[PDB]
Amino acid sequence: DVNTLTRFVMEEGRKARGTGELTQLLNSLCTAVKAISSAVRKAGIAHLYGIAGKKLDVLSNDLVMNMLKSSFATCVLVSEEDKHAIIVEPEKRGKYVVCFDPLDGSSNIDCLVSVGTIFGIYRKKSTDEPSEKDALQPGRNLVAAGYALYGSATMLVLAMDCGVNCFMLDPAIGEFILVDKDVKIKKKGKIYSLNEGYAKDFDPAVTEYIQRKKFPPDNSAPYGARYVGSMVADVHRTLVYGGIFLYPANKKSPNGKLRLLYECNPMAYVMEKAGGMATTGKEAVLDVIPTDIHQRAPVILGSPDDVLEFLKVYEKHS
Amino acid sequence: DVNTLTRFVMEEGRKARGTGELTQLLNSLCTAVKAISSAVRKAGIAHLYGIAGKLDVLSNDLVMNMLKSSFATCVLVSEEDKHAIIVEPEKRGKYVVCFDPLDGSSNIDCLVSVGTIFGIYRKKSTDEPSEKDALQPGRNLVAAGYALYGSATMLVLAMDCGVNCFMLDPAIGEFILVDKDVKIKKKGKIYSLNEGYAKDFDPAVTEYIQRKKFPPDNSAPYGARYVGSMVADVHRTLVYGGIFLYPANKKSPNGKLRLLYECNPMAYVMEKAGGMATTGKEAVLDVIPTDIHQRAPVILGSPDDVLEFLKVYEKHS
Amino acid sequence: DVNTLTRFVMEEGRKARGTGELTQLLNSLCTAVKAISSAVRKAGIAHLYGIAGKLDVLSNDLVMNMLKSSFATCVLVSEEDKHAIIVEPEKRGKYVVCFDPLDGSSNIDCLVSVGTIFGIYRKKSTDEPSEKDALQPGRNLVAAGYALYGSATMLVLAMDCGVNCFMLDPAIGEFILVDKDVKIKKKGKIYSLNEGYAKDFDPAVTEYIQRKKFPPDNSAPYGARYVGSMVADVHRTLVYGGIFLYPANKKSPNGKLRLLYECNPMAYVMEKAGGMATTGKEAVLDVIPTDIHQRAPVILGSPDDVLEFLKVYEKHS
Amino acid sequence: DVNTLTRFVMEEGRKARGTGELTQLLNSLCTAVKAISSAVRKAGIAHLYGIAGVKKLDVLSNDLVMNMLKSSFATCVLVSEEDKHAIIVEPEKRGKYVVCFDPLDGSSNIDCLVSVGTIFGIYRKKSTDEPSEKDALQPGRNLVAAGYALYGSATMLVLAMDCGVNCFMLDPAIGEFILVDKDVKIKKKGKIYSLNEGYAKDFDPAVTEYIQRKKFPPDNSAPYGARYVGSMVADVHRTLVYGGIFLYPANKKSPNGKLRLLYECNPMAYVMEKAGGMATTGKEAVLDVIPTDIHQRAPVILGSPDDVLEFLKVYEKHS
Ligand SMILES: COCCc1sc(S(=O)(=O)NC(=O)Nc2cc(Br)cc(NC(N)=O)n2)cc1C
Ligand SMILES: COCCc1sc(S(=O)(=O)NC(=O)Nc2cc(Br)cc(NC(N)=O)n2)cc1C
Ligand SMILES: COCCc1sc(S(=O)(=O)NC(=O)Nc2cc(Br)cc(NC(N)=O)n2)cc1C
Ligand SMILES: COCCc1sc(S(=O)(=O)NC(=O)Nc2cc(Br)cc(NC(N)=O)n2)cc1C
Repeated sequence: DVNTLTRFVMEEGRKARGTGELTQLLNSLCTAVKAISSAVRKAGIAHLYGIAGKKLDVLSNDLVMNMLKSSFATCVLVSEEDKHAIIVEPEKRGKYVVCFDPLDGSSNIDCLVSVGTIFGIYRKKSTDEPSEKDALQPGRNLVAAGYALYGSATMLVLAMDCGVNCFMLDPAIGEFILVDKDVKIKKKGKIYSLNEGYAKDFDPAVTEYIQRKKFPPDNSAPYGARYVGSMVADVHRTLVYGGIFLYPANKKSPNGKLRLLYECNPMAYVMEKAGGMATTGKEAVLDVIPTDIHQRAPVILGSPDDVLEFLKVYEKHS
Repeated sequence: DVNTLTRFVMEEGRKARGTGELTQLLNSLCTAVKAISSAVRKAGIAHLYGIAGKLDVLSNDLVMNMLKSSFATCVLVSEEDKHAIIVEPEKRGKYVVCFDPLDGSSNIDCLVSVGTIFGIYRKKSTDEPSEKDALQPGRNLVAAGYALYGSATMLVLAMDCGVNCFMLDPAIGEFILVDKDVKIKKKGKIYSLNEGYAKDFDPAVTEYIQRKKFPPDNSAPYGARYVGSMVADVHRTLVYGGIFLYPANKKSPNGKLRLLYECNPMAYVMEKAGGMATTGKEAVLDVIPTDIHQRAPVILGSPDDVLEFLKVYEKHS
Repeated sequence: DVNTLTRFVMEEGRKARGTGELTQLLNSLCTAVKAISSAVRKAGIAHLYGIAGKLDVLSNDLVMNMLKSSFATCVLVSEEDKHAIIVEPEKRGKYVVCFDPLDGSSNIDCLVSVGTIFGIYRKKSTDEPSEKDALQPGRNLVAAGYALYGSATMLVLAMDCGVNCFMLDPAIGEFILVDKDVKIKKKGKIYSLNEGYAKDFDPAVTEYIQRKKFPPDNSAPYGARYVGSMVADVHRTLVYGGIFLYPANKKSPNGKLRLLYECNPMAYVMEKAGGMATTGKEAVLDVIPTDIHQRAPVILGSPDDVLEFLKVYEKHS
Repeated sequence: DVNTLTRFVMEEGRKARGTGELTQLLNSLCTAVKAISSAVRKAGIAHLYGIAGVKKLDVLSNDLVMNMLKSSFATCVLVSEEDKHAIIVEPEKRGKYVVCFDPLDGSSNIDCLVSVGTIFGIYRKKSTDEPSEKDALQPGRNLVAAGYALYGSATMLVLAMDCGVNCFMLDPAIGEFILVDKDVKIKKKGKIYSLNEGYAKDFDPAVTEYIQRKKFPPDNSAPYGARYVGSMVADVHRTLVYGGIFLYPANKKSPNGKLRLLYECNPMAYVMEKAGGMATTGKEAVLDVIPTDIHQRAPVILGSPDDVLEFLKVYEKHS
């Protein structure tokens, strides 16, 4: 039977017999993603170039913010684009806290590289007046998370307790079609992904691990290398093909570069629901308790055999 | 004034006072590229999954049929076809087209950027058309370019008048001129290659990449990017500057990329943009091919970066 | 605040504290409507004409499959099917849907506006659904409406809460709420019927039309419009006011339009918008059908106009 | 073999050995029609209604056609339904052609989503004097090309030239007009008549009798059907496809009709004649009227030749 994102979420909600707020939230986010996809693919660019005589990251943030505010399902919104948490006005408050990066990778969008939207959804835990503190939950508390990848096609990957499911946007009809059900990552991959241009700054553990991938001590084939430079594209390839993605700490950047709340945690959650792993080196990404909504974290994620091998090398230098 | 691909090509053809065959060819290829973009973005995928109860093959069929029906071509070389295609006599025109209809599609399962690459020659011999008419050096190209199906769809077209970039507006199905007479940066800050083959690299490549990560002059190290899809990696090189490398390795002792419909079209765009493209021993555009699917090593990009690599290459004889 | 069809229906369903079946039904229909619109605007026609080397049947297949797979329906009545379709047991829900998947398609050769019409009932039986579950008067309708594939695509949905109009934004494939709680004008200035059959008219219809062209009180004559596509003519009546007629005559004592999936949904829309819909003898919604494909005369639109017609009909006993 | 509008126009142009100006004109107009279609179908309307937290369609359509024609370098004088005076193209952008157009015909009722359309007629400038409004005052017989785009259930472009009438369907998935009906001809006699019968009190007596003959034929044959969309492009395209007759005739209140000669009547009369139909004012061929004002009106009766001839017989009976 054909299935769509909306119909899929509704069916899961009916099984759980929830109130419907989470379904309204996801439907609103789905509408925002279709509008971002349309803008990213440059619909209407002819009018900007004068056929008849707002930047993408700003527009993307406005779409997600406005669709989430008007869903009546959220109370606190944390965005990569905003210094402070946004508190939904009282008449529109619902029960969820949403952390998101509305257009990840957009710094290099001038070269038409894949870009994406990342989101993580938490339940507000206290009855206190909503505030920035409500977003300071460990990733283990996520109720749902995922990403939209605007690549050669647009796909939404949605992770929940029931697993990870992948939906392809059919732009002819504006519907997300379920195309990959209950996806699991390979136990061990053949690709490693990181910015090797910064090798002079590498932690000694990262240097040794990468050397073993290129010069295996036994007779296995060296791994292939890929680094798009857009987190959503690199993580999605890691999910589909297996392997390992690294944005690790070094001494210049002792906490890494990627943001914990709206980059690392949603991707770590997708990975764990697909049977993968996600570590800071010292602990699971999902176990870090944040103290700042924009705090950074190191991240190494992907196939479990590859992540465990990195942790072996990391321990060796600890 | 706004400009479109069709109107741009027509105006250039009128200036040159040609017969119109090349304009008909390019218009036909433009139509194929829009149809490929629609399929790559998965229009109609709901019907395949039962709402009412392969991509590289379709892409090849689109380009082949639109080029045959243009009446402008006589010999067609495709990555997808083992032999050159000889256009039937009643549809024959004067141009030879070499193309890769969906480059990078081996990894399309992860939604990586993919693209279409093409190079167009005037048939040079007066012999009956045959595979030999496609064996010209890239220096003989009349036009070349690529369509990138990335976050948006863009067509990059290089001719004697330079390199011009057109964005497909999917609301109206028109390629809009957005970047005119493009030139590559003299020196970039990104290097692009699959370092997974480090064990197989020749010493010149090894030393060069070492210089990018550990500069002797205490300058900042280069960043690394490698999409694994040639059109995406080359387009970033064009837009941002830098260097792209696919050297020979043990699996690929003559290189991996195809000379006729990957290396030559990209080298032509690079040189018309003021960049460089070398095999290490000679300019890519100067290689005389003997086989339509033959491979070549390639290093291309900003001139100062390619010149620095050639300096290291000279050092190792 | 912006609103969409899906979010609007979900909010109304949550207010009503229903089980969710009707919302799933409407979402599935909305997907079918978007797929029908795409085909009607001829997306992909280049492939039918050979770029790489039925419509009413497809429309019926889209509606049937999306409704079957919604798990919300048990009996489906379509203009396209001689007998009611009984949903297989594991996919059964509690609702009966009567629909015309592509009304007006006989003249789609001239690109006239076409549409989809639907009416939704709760089933009457407590087990063993059958065609009898579709033989309900229109008064039993829970929801009804139509999609108009006109210059743009619009979905009009009528429920107890009133009538709401949603424009399909094809750039994002979303139905946007653009007209809330619509009410028809009390009196219009347009009448709509096929005057080519004037020879067969009931004397009452003859007199009423004469009053529109030669008003007795020196008011302005009405304008005439007749698209010949019921959804287009009824939507114009809703938006502008006025009156639409497909009346009974001696050759066709029960009219031409079908009661279950043309007259009843349009009459329900009209009544929820403050209009009227009559057969001449009784309200359309009060007719108890005995056959799923039975015909009915229909006169609908602005209340002052329908009441003026009924006054003339009364005079002719 | 598949054919597109661009490939069709180029091929006809190559045969004629022209300079390419008309092809550039038609391609620019084709781009304009695609952008009008996108706007008419409401692409982007979600932004107007606040999805992220601006100009009327007839104004936008005029701006699109005007800007694309000016930038084609193929035109010198432009007449639009929307502008009181002819637009004279600035000297560095001038070409040899005169274009008359209605950028969005029928938009008065676009609130109810009725079919709308774009109508155009193309003339060669005839005099060697500085271009002016007078260059647009040519009879329709001087037309080089004319046609219309119908934004109906699908978008179709009908293009008439010396070689006949050809119909192209816009495939919105790829933004290309695909040739779907070649060298179209209208039926010799139809079964549908089309006019606003609500104004019957004001009819000319000849029109009253003709419509009387359609509903109550003297030989007891079957009556004609009636259709009137109220959008000229929709009603005329139906007349072309199904045959029959379309009337917007003169009366005493409107002795010159209501439709505009230069950018409604003449282009449609030209399409009809190239398809083997007829188009008359009652007194003369529409294409033979020599205009004196760019916005002058003309009565028009057009369609299947046998139906128009029967109208003319009734019209002659009433002198
Ligand atoms: C960790 O959560 C994952 C699972 C969940 S729970 C929710 S929900 O939004 O909280 N509840 C919800 O949609 N309920 C719903 C919707 C409709 Br329509 C009908 C009925 N019927 C009834 N209640 O009898 N119920 C969504 C998802 C995906
Ligand atoms: C290496 O070439 C780069 C430049 C060229 S040359 C050609 S072409 O196809 O050979 N000639 C061509 O389009 N002619 C053309 C087209 C049109 Br419309 C009108 C007229 N007018 C006339 N002939 O008076 N001529 C295309 C391009 C881009
Ligand atoms: C004349 O129509 C009356 C209006 C109605 S009633 C229905 S419905 O489908 O029967 N019920 C329904 O959607 N319930 C729903 C949906 C979601 Br999400 C969450 C919850 N929560 C919970 N149950 O706690 N409930 C749809 C419409 C438009
Ligand atoms: C009024 O119907 C007459 C038919 C006509 S004439 C024109 S045109 O624009 O005047 N000439 C034109 O397109 N020439 C053209 C274009 C291209 Br490409 C190549 C060559 N070749 C060459 N010149 O050798 N020529 C268009 C149409 C449809």
